[PDB]
Amino acid sequence: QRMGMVIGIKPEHIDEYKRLHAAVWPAVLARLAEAHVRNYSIFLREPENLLFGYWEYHGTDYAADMEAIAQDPETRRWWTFCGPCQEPLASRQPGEHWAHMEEVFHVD
Amino acid sequence: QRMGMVIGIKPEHIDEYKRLHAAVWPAVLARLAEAHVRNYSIFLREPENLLFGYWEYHGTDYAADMEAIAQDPETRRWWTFCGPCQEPLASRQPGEHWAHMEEVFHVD
Ligand SMILES: C[C@@H]1O[C@@H](O)[C@@H](O)[C@H](O)[C@@H]1O
Ligand SMILES: C[C@@H]1O[C@@H](O)[C@@H](O)[C@H](O)[C@@H]1O
Repeated sequence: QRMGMVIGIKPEHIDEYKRLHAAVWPAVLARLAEAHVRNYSIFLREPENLLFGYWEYHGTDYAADMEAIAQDPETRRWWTFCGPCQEPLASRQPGEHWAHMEEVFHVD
Repeated sequence: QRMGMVIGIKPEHIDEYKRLHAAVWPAVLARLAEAHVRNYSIFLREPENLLFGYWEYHGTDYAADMEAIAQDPETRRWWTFCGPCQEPLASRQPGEHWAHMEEVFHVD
């Protein structure tokens, strides 16, 4: 199961966001691996100031594993650093931070 | 070597683009596999009307393998169908159709 997601970034915080992601906290990464998230990349587009996340989810209840992460206190502290850098899409659903995208094509 | 890329889509052509990609021409996929492109997905975001492509490139000279594809006669015919659906970013470099993104994070 593949997922693509999208969020805005504030241009004045792009360097800070890159610095943070050069050394993502081990507790954050372990909590992501425990929720069955693998092969996870984030891409940046300037000048449109968009972040594209891609990951492969090997779990069996996505909505639960995501709420697991959402309450990990170390991940919530990490989000106090990343969040201010980001600009959630005005068009997202209630409850979304990153906005989900629809897969329209895959080839192995 | 992971790569992320982005292009616009015209909302009036979204259904046609999805239909085309439900059965991508076998010659197009063969030329992509022979250029060492693997694990290739395309995601769509409405309402921002953005397409996000992700692939993993196991080749040795990216700029050459991309040029090989760009001259394949069957791929150029295929692009006469996809292209009219797309809206290349006004901000892209000369020579780009899809605009490349910068990887800022990966975890396995
Ligand atoms: C490791 C990643 O770091 C930031 O980019 C967050 O927005 C993501 O939710 C994730 O925690
Ligand atoms: C298979 C893919 O199909 C369309 O989306 C094109 O824009 C891509 O370049 C690629 O050929």
